[PDB]
Amino acid sequence: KTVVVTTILESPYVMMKKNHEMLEGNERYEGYCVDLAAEIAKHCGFKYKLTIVGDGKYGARDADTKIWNGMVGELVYGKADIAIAPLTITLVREEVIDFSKPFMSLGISIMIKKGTPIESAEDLSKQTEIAYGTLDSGSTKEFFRRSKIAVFDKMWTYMRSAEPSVFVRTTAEGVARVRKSKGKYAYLLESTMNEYIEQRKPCDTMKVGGNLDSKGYGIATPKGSSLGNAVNLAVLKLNEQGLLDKLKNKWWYDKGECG
Amino acid sequence: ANKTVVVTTILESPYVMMKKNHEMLEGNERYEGYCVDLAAEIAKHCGFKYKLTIVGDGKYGARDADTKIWNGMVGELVYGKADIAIAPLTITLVREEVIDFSKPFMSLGISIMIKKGTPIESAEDLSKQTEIAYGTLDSGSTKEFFRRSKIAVFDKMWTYMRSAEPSVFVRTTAEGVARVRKSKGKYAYLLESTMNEYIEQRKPCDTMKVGGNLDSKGYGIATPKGSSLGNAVNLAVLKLNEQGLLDKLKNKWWYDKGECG
Ligand SMILES: O=C(O)[C@H]1NCCc2c(O)noc21
Ligand SMILES: O=C(O)[C@H]1NCCc2c(O)noc21
Ligand SMILES: [Zn+2]
Ligand SMILES: [Zn+2]
Ligand SMILES: [Zn+2]
Repeated sequence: KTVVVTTILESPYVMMKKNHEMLEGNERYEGYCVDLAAEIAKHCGFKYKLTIVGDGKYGARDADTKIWNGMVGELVYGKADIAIAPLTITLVREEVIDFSKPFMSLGISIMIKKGTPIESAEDLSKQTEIAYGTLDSGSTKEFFRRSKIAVFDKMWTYMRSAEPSVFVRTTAEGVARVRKSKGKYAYLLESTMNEYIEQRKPCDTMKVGGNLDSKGYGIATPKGSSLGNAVNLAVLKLNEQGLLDKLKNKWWYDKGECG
Repeated sequence: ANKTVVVTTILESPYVMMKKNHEMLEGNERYEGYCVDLAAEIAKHCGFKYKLTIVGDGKYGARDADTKIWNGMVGELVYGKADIAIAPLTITLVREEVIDFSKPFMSLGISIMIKKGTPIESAEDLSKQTEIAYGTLDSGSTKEFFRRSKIAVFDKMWTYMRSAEPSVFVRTTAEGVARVRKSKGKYAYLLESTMNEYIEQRKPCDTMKVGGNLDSKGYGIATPKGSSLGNAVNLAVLKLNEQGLLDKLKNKWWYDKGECG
């Protein structure tokens, strides 16, 4: 049986190729997670189909219906066999799905438009002229909803009440908002994507400050699925052989246009 | 069914250390450190009584190539002497094949410790020369990293290290540090960034971590394969990390206690 692999369009993990229109199936896509899947699949010995998660989300639970969306939902409700994406290992998710050991480390970070007088979360939290938000339906937004350390609680309180909404549907949307808001909008997102964007034309954004936390991405499977075991072992072997570090260099820095 | 959980661990600063007055204290109270703090938390959130015990042979764990027997903290779990290990125990493939690991509670990488002023900036630097000697911990993941590496700079360093005389390998982290301090810059030490960074904050303040990490990995809390504890422990680590506890603990034992301004 072919493995249904759910993933999301997010750079530089999974992207459509320049010439995608003439390509078919898995060949249409390229990127870090695209290579990883091939590798995972090779060492685990399976054929698989890359499909793009329908609602374009990572996954969260509707507090009312208790229904999961995003890639989490596709796994939980049986639509997909495995998620290969920049999906953050968290407690509420681990309660309903399986994660492999982290294939990549990262932290919540701040993106600014160059020249923006912000150096920290502290800075953001003690001012009002510059708006800031996060990705909706992701681990980052949950972070602030659950974090009552002084600075963060203050920020969440501002964000959860802010108007018009500081929250965004995708990273691209968040990133475009920073770029067009003449420095009046900052964007909270994971260091991996932040660092990546900093190295792309128009080269007008930067990561300022350090990460707010430490965590990781895991390959996810439905609870107690037969693939979880081998997948997990594969990730370890891949990390140990330098392949992961190799892919990260290939997709981040070898592919960087801000010299 | 009320069983005190036997916790195997290792004496490694600042993870687990003897209290100055341990001679007058009993049980768990004899000890202090990051992993001592962690152990108390994990047991509280998993609802169990536990006894801290120092690993008998003082090692992390490797499989003897001849006898095929596992030593160190890993062996303790494999052969049933202990119920759980809570230490700076690196998650690796060969270990994961024989025991269970939680999701990582701390991140790290192989790094270079030098005596200050030692003309070394990188691994490539070590490999390109011979005046300065360098070694790793025995029976650890770092050594195995090099013995297995297929990348040029690392195979070079390995083939040098494995044949070098006298041996550039040490029995304990402390032995490696002292050797750096006493070797006038003629010896450099390969170890994980977490320990490197700790030691750089201690008197006499004569060492430093140079370069970037060679790799990226994690410490995990280990249980015997199939043990019932694994699930809760794993869930506990994820919550403690999200509630910020792990971040606090690293502050407490590394930086709030720095002797080097
Ligand atoms: O939800 C997730 O899996 C996280 N990884 C993707 C990027 C992200 C984000 O912007 N907020 O939370 C996350
Ligand atoms: O083996 C291990 O679990 C690693 N963590 C402890 C310190 C260490 C070391 O010096 N080499 O490898 C390791
Ligand atoms: Zn391969
Ligand atoms: Zn003593
Ligand atoms: Zn607690």
